[PDB]
Amino acid sequence: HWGYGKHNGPEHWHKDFPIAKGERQSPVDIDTHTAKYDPSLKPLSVSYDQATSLRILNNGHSFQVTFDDSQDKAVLKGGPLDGTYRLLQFHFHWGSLDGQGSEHTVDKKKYAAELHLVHWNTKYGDVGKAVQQPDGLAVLGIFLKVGSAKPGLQKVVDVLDSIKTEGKSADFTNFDPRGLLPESLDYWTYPGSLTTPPLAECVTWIVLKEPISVSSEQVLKFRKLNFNGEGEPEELMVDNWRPAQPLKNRQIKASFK
Ligand SMILES: COC(=O)[C@@H]1C[C@@H](OS(N)(=O)=O)CN1S(=O)(=O)[C@@H]1O[C@@H](CO)[C@@H](O)[C@@H](O)[C@H]1O
Ligand SMILES: [Zn+2]
Repeated sequence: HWGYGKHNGPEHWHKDFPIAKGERQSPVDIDTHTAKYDPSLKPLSVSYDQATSLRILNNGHSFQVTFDDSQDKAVLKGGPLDGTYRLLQFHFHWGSLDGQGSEHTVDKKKYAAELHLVHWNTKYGDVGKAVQQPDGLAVLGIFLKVGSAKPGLQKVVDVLDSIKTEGKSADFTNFDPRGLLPESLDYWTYPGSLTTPPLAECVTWIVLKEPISVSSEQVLKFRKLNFNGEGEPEELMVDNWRPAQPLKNRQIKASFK
């Protein structure tokens, strides 16, 4: 049903998913001057050395690279988190033009795209259970700006023509997500939600201050993907981002001064 078009997009989502108008929805604008430096925040622990990628998939609203989350291989911990979070998948949100595409914004600034590394809290056993918990998920968000290419992304971009339409998937093993991380792990963090339906309010957001640079040719290949399945009228998978939602009674904390 739901999508990013005029008739089924973000402004329509609340009808099937009333939590869309809830108290901790995502994404949000990160007002850098209002974010509070919290020296009690531990450093982020990103442990991806044993990551096992499995498949890459066009799911009708994004493309995602899925990982084996049946043991504590690639895990996120520390920072604002209590406990261990298993990497399940990563995916992107991007625009039709370089000046839009990100879901979070920084002082109202939009980036060309945003990378989401989705992790779930091992204390809840499976991701289905985790999405029902206020601290079930931790999503690492990384901004993409257009400039120099990101060499680590290229293996991803090169198989996108094999998953053009909704439903298509491919073997995608031995991909190293460390190749997608910026130098600094400085971050903002706040309690939020999934940014697609069901918009469940189960996410601790960890958004990195430092964007990665990707080339125009790389993001252009994102934009050749299709929302539609094969045999349906071609609608380009572009502008698959939800806009900033009301901050309401939340504080964004920064891990850095
Ligand atoms: C493309 O990713 C997904 O389909 C959803 C949305 C995306 O939310 S966001 N954009 O805030 O990172 C995350 N996942 S998800 O909710 O963790 C989605 O959840 C579970 C369903 O309950 C699992 O089947 C996972 O495969 C997971 O992808
Ligand atoms: Zn996302």
